[PDB]
Amino acid sequence: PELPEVETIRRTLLPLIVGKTIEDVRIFWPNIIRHPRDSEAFAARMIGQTVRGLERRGKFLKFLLDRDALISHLRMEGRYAVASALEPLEPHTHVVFCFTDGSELRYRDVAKFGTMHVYAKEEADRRPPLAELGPEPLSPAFSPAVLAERAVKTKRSVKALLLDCTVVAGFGNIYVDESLFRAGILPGRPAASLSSKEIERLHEEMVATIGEAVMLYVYGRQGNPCKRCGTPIEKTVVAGRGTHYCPRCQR
DNA sequence: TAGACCAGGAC
DNA sequence: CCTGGCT
Ligand SMILES: [Zn+2]
Repeated sequence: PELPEVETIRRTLLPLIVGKTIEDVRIFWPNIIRHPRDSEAFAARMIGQTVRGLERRGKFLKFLLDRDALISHLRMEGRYAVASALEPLEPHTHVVFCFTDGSELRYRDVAKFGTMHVYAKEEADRRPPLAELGPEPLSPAFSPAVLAERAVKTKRSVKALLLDCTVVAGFGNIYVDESLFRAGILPGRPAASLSSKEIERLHEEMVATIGEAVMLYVYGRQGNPCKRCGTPIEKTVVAGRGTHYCPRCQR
């Protein structure tokens, strides 16, 4: 899931678990548990805690309990559902939190790429995987000034800058390409080559793009006509990822 | 800072 | 070979 989807999950999952008390935690693929390393410790510490909240940080979900925070990354295929303890589990269910009311929070992940870290709440933000995460794209903390300051300090591409989680939190490939298109900037441009007016336009489109999705011009459209100028959208490789852009609209 | 690395299986 | 985030 991308940031906007994770936010949707955060928003809808919360009412379904808030105020529920954990009675058991069952783990069927321990490698998903990253901290504590020992999955039995992970399971033992959660038992008895009540769910008090659910926040999002980039693409990470942060379940807030009484004493601990559970940091969860879905990666590709991770998904959460709330259902009855009386019904059979669906396939690829790897972690289940059982509540005292007979309902369960189930984690499914065909890829088994997702991760879970538990820490005392007060230290979750200074530990992996949250420790170095950049500001929320939709928050005041992520401003043109902040982007500009990171821009003029690096030699790498503007796309690579935007994909850097330390620069801005959870800005996916899709939204990087779309935002660059809307800002009229080639993904291959050196971040330092961007003008004050460009970084400002980029910031504005970043916020608008992710903001609209939370509440496609180029991504996956290669071969197809640009929606603004009719030029065939191109796809190459930039900073490891597939990169989509209009050779005419973007400079 | 550029890749390499890696979670696990898919075709 | 697909993909976000240690050498
Ligand atoms: Zn165009």
